[PDB]
Amino acid sequence: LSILMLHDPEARYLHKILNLLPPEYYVEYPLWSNVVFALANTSANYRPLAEWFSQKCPEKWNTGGKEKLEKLWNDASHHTEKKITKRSIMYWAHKHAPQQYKEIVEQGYFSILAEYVYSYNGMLEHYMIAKVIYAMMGNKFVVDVDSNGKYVWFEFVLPGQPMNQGEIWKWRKEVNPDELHIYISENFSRVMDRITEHIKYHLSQPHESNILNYYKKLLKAFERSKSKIFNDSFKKGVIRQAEFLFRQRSFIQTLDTNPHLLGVGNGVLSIETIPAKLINHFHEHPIHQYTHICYVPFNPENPWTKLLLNALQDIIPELDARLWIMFYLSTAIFRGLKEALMLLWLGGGCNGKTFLMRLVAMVLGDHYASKLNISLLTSCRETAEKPNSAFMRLKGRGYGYFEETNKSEVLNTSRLKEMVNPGDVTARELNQKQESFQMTATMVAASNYNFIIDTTDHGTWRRLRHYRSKVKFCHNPDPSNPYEKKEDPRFIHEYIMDPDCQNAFFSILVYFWEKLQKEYNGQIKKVFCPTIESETEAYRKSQDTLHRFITERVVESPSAETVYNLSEVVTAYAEWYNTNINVKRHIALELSQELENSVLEKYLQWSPNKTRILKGCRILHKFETLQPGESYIGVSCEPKNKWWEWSPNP
Amino acid sequence: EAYRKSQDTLHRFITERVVESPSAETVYNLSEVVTAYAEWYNTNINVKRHIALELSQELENSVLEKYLQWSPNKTRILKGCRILHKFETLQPGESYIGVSCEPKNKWWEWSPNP
DNA sequence: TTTTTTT
Ligand SMILES: Nc1ncnc2c1ncn2[C@@H]1O[C@H](COP(=O)(O)OP(=O)(O)NP(=O)(O)O)[C@@H](O)[C@H]1O
Repeated sequence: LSILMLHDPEARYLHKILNLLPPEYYVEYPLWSNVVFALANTSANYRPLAEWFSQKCPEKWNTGGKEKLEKLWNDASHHTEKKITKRSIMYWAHKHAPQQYKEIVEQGYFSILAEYVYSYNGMLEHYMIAKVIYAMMGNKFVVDVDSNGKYVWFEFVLPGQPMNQGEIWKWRKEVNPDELHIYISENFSRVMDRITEHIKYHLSQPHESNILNYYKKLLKAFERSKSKIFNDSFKKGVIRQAEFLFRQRSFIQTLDTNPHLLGVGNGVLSIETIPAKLINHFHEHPIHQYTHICYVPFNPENPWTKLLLNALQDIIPELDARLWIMFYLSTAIFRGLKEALMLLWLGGGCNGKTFLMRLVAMVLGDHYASKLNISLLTSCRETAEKPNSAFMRLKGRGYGYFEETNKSEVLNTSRLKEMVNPGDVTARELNQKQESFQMTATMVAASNYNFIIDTTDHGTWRRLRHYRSKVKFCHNPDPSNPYEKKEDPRFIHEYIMDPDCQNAFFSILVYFWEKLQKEYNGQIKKVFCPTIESETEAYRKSQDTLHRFITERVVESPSAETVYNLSEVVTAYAEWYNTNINVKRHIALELSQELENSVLEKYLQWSPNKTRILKGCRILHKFETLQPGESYIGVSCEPKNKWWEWSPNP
Repeated sequence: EAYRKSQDTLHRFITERVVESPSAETVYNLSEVVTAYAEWYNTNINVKRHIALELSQELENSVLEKYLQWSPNKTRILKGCRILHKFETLQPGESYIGVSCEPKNKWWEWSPNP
């Protein structure tokens, strides 16, 4: 409600006096209305009755009796014979508690400025008006020192302001306090004028003995010093001195650290509790970054929401795969520690990639999502003192997507383990110091052919997920093929640029995040989808070349007198891999311990020369050459016009 | 100790590819051993470059000393001890050359003087 | 501190 508006410190000044009033006005009709009438006589702008509602009880005297007091305030605001001044309010405050009244009024802005003026004979300096400005404007601005050692200003943005779009109810960064400078030459000038009038009143008093010459000297000196408010160097010195008063010591390091708060175009979205709420009023959460998308609650009757849900049904035909992909993409709005997962999307031609992943990126914005290049995953890493500015593009963001594949790229598994696990990553920002941060990103890679996984350890395969698109988008040549559908170019040209479509998709993402938090305990491994698991299993078995070599080249041989040791089969694997993907020089010791388990452990035996003397299992080492014996060693409901709420099985 | 024994590739090469051939006239200068060990290391261990001289000193400091002798031309030679040069193909005679508590209540604290 | 140029 902002009962004490930050643009008017006299509301806070008057609220202190209303607290200072005796509690006999609390829970009573007549004198409460008398003070309301007096306060409306002094200033009728809905401020002092709001302060009455805040400090004391709003309607405890009569529930539903607000409108009677509103009508009384209206009658006070109209022409009123009686006109009670504010001096009656000061008289009542002094009557209730004189010492408390005095102690309350020493901390006001006018008393601080008047004390400075009287104690320094009208000579005003930088720290004095900096202190007054901090007293009257200290809740709207903040100062902190960044990593480079510079003092940076931050301003809280209110609805009525020349504001960049999406900045409301947040802290915006300022290289200079633009508003404070104007405030000094405007609002502060007004209070200076009030002090001038007070000095004129004290001049209008009788001469007494010698105080009148002192008063004219004070008036002359203050009139000389009053012009310094509009001087550029004086204002610069005032702002420089105000940096030590507006300073908050741990503001920048706290600035975007709550992962349950998300800056959005109409305020701050809080996903701490279900349902998620929209803070569009004053608050104390430090929020700087935001997205341009405004948060509206999820409503399927919206035409854009209906269009987007139909599009989602078009892109992914399987219901369980659609639910899993939506649950996975919903975790992109969270910027905390999440599970070590990675999704690979494979599509032949015109598919839903670059529409869905780019939609997530555009609804999250530049601060919360980013597009990443495939050189971070495929090429070998650089020496860490080089400032990799592409690796710094996932510091404080919860979503990342790769989009480029040259020709069946082979990804570096060390980079995969580095960029997926919930741990710390060390890298150097360009022209900056080497630093460590936390991995909080949900990652999706879209490919056109495939990815080659060289390793077969449990570490890289417990964090890899694979999906293949089953829908081809060919509008002109759309045959009876069910998986074949006619396309609209608008989805890539107009719908992805439309703010209403982005708002609807963000609402869908928030709804699916809440669904994941409700049905499961936010854990995505409990999402039971057989299609994704089966596709990952098939992809893993395709990438595992050990079993393919053992089933293809190694055959059962009855009564075989030939002896095949580990160097022979390692060289056979070397020539097989020469006929496979690429040259791929490897380590023979690790290949020996890797085929140590394999599936030949049943037939493998020990040698007197502490070696491996595996008998039988003659390799073909050519094409065909079939064994005359036998055997092989390698042992060779859809949603009913409704979804996004489906949960009979869970 | 087990890891240091398993990381000694020269001992493994001598055990695997060098066998005590009795009454063998096979002449094996350090260069032959260096080449054989280099292939053995690259084939069994990770392929990597080797220093011929350093390798000669390495193989020199081993059981080879027993069967390693100077030549009339002052050249290190391995008397007999035919090398396998391939899988099996070992000398049966004279066999090969390469020899072939409980926490009770709390575990954080223990015997100060075991 | 980068660009570089390490190569
Ligand atoms: N649900 C949908 N319904 C109709 N048309 C769609 C839908 N999703 C995408 N399209 C269209 O499909 C076309 C293919 O574009 P795009 O999605 O970028 O292809 P892509 O597979 O992602 N990338 P690429 O395979 O290299 O061409 C675009 O013109 C979209 O407008």
